Amino acid sequence: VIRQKEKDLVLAARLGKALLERNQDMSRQYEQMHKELTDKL
Amino acid sequence: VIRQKEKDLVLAARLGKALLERNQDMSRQYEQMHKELTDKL
Repeated sequence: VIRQKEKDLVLAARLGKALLERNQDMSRQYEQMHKELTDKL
Repeated sequence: VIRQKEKDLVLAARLGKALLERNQDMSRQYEQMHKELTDKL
């Protein structure tokens, strides 16, 4: 059970960290093009 | 040891859920403001 929990925790942590990185990158895209549109306006 | 890993698994699952819903909501907000700013431009 312990090894199964280690595997599942590793998978969940990797998925969550990838979701953090996804949110941060898409927010960076957002801030960049938000600066672009704000500059154009 | 088992309880700590189970807690970490629950935390990772909740983190993934909250970040996936956050991803949907932030994408929605972003799409909305892109359309709005383009209209203003």
